[PDB]
Amino acid sequence: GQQMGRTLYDDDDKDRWGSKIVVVGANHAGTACIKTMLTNYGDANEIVVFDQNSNISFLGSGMALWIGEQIAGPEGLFYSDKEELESLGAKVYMESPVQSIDYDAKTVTALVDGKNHVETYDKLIFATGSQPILPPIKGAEIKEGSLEFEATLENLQFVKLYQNSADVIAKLENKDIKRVAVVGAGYIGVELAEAFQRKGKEVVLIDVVDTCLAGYYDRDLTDLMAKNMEEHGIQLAFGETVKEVAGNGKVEKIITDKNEYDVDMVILAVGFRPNTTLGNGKIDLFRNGAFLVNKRQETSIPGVYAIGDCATIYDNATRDTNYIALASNAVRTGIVAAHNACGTDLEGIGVQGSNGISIYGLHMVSTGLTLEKAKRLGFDAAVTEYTDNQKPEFIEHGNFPVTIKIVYDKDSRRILGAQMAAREDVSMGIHMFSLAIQEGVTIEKLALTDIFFLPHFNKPYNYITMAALGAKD
Amino acid sequence: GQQMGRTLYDDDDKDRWGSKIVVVGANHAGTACIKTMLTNYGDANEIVVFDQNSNISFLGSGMALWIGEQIAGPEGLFYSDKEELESLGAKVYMESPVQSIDYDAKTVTALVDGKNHVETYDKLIFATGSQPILPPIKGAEIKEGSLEFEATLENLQFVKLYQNSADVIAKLENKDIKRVAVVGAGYIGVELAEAFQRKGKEVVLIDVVDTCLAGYYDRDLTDLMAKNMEEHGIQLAFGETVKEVAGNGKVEKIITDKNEYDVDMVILAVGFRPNTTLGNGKIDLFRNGAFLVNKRQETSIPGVYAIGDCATIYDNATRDTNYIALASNAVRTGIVAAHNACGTDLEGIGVQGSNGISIYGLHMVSTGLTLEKAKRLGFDAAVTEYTDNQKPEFIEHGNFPVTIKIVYDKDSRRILGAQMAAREDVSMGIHMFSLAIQEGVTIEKLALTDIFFLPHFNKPYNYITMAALGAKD
Ligand SMILES: Cc1cc2nc3c(=O)[nH]c(=O)nc-3n(C[C@H](O)[C@H](O)[C@H](O)COP(=O)(O)OP(=O)(O)OC[C@H]3O[C@@H](n4cnc5c(N)ncnc54)[C@H](O)[C@@H]3O)c2cc1C
Ligand SMILES: Cc1cc2nc3c(=O)[nH]c(=O)nc-3n(C[C@H](O)[C@H](O)[C@H](O)COP(=O)(O)OP(=O)(O)OC[C@H]3O[C@@H](n4cnc5c(N)ncnc54)[C@H](O)[C@@H]3O)c2cc1C
Repeated sequence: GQQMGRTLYDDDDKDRWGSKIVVVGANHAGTACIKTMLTNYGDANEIVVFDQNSNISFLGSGMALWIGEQIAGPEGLFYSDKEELESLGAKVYMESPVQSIDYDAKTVTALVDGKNHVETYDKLIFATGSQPILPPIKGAEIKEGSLEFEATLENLQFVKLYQNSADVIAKLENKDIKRVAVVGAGYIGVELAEAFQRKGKEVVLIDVVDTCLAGYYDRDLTDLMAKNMEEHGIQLAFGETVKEVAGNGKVEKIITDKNEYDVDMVILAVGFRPNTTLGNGKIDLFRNGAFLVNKRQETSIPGVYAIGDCATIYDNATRDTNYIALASNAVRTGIVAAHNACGTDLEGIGVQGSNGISIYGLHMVSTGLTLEKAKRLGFDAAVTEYTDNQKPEFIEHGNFPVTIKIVYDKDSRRILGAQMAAREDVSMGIHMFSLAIQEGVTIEKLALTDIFFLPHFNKPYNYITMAALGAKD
Repeated sequence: GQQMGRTLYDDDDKDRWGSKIVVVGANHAGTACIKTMLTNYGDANEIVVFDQNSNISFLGSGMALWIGEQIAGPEGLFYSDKEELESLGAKVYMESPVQSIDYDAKTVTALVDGKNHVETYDKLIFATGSQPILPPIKGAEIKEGSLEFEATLENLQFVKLYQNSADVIAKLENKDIKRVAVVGAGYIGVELAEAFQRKGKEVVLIDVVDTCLAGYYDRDLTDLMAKNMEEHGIQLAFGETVKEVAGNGKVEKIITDKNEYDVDMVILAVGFRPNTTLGNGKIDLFRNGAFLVNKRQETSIPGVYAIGDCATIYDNATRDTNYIALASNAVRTGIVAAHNACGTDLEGIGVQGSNGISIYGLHMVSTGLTLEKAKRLGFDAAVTEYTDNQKPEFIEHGNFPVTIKIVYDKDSRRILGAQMAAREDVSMGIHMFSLAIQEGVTIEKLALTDIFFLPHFNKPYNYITMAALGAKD
């Protein structure tokens, strides 16, 4: 598991009011925030929690691992629970949806055991996350009133909760499910494509765009990832807009503008949107509905905070407010918010959208902006790349080539992003680029950065130094 | 190999000066400097090189690899040579030791083919490196006039040149060599101890200090490494000062202030000191004798630079001038001196003493100051550490524990160093810390740094984040 004690920000409460803090949502962001408040300021504040689901902390990435038989079962895909939060001092109401907030009276109303439950608060923290987007596809609809995204058509699956994952695992126990279509080639769909193929199904990955992982890796790497999937039995249907999902009583065929595929199941991995309705317009929202928050995760309403996927985050690569739905950001915004609502002044430092993906032996990582996105967003970006073996050629075993791409602002010279891909795990190296971007390090300064040398680990003239020195523009 | 075109610093000679540039020494630092000058400013300058040895670019780290038989031979241990430098445009005199310098007439006097050769210069760049340290030990003497560190006593070996390595190898063909004594428990001595053990020799590792690797790791990790060596039969004799190496015509035993050992071969790996004799007292020196240089690698004599093992370097961990004999520094200082010497203003950024070591499957990396070293320097330091598995417990294979230590200043909160140990390669990780120290990142800021999450690579609450968040002091 993963549980600690007091963080290093924990400030001595001099003369601050003892606040009653209500948290809406106790998943990845909520749990992080709650535990931080309890393990750091304990009894000084009354923590009350509401979550409409029946479970919390389910690791989304566990869905593909489970389906792809990379792990025996669901055990371990949860790292905390109600009992764990109560043992730290929180009062937890599960399966209790908060349905309205009164910012003037400072109360929230939730549905506890079918009955309006009113709870007062001094500080309010929204950790309501997001929910999957239903695309305009004929035949794709959710059963009215469903709270677990259940499609009306049998075998049309959504991605979001543990229930959704178990649903698929169970259905897959049906020998009639031989062909699966995965809609959306972002990292979620890519992993699910591999997962289904690994389970032994026929998979067709469909996306309106011409390649996979378009928002995080440049064409060289996405092409590589696509080739990787193809060489494993996954059929690629890029550049196709899904029109309809048909069948008689269950999924039987998916129709795009360029083809028709016979399939026994369709998975929608098209993205999510923030759950901010409780705001009731009283709170400033980002263009996508996310609660707009400053670096202390505070909303436009004092004493009201938003964290995780229901709120924005500061992107150091673009140097603007942004929206990055990642468990990593959920944990940090939760930690930042916890300290502030408890009276400790703590400014967040922004994020770079660092991410990693591992598909059939191909390991990739990236952080910041790809060259294409940097340009599309108006930066005079350039990229410097290099492909070389990780270790000196004289090393007899465990060597392998690594490709690195360092994107930088030709103008200001600051690093805007980096990408790495290799057949072995070099993911630890992306951390340096995350920090580099956060700190505003230039491609020039980076080139001279002290990168150690040991033949067992790298080359004297390693690919990082070489890529940086090779910068042109 | 490891060659390239122009660096990103290559500045267009608006209206600069071309110079006659003489380089003394063409090994790691020299070759890096020479190639940078010739590759970026080609014909604008005239480059003459002098090196007293008969070969250059030999990677010292391969010595242990060679003896311990982890690699085929020494072939890939060279990455450049006389012909490559000359074909780049430099005049190269191999086996030509510069015996004196006239700073007034701006001439160097070398011994070329038994006769003196006077070369005039506009700019002088010292890359004379270092030579092995030889404390006063009875029976330990280098042959008079030997420029190859050949001991007068048969089987008393030094660790410096390719020839030294080739020598030991040849001597190991002598069935009589059964037990080896390694003097010096730094990384070189530890690596050689493993190498001789692998060759099936009986090894006794001797050091004045109570532990191995005292300069780069804290007692925890060094104790771990000690046990690692003992686990393979290496006898440790720490806390002992070698007083004499005895033998009737050849090494028969070595004696310390606490004991005596019967050995057949003795290797001295006590350390290195700068070769700055040519300074002739006209150039300011550092406490240890190294040419004292600034951020541009220039000595106290305008037009005269010094790089690599013969000069100092700026340490961002201590935030002061320091001496750190590493190839990584040789390379970077050489690149900076090249640009500056050729008219391109380029200020160096300093180094952190980043380093790595791999012995019997135990991989460790460190950068900056250890807690003990920080304190030995007067820093009010503290360390925050953590040990946990690399990935979630639910991961089937490839998981392993990692121990991380982060040393910081209790007052400024500035990060001073970091160490990592695991039985799987997490070396890429030390780079982020090396950059952190360079950029003066605080432990609080580091705790909030964007570290991605992907079950295949790490845990949501990874050990770096956890360690940082746990800064108690
Ligand atoms: C298949 C998949 C794979 C992923 N893989 C990775 C990965 O490998 N690495 C990574 O960093 N990220 C990954 N993510 C993203 C990560 O899971 C999300 O960023 C994270 O779950 C967001 O956490 P959150 O707490 O902000 O929101 P959510 O997970 O959306 O949780 C919000 C919580 O609040 C509750 N709630 C909402 N409204 C109310 C209400 N009105 N009243 C009471 N309770 C309410 C909900 O029940 C829920 O428990 C993945 C996501 C998916 C779907
Ligand atoms: C066994 C061993 C293992 C090592 N492992 C690592 C490691 O894994 N990682 C790492 O980063 N570093 C390592 N190092 C350190 C690294 O080798 C040195 O930091 C580096 O060699 C210094 O390069 P240099 O060019 O400054 O000096 P040197 O290598 O000392 O070379 C100086 C050159 O100048 C010439 N010269 C000297 N005086 C004169 C003169 N008067 N006239 C003409 N020519 C002259 C010499 O012949 C020589 O070629 C190791 C060293 C050893 C011995």
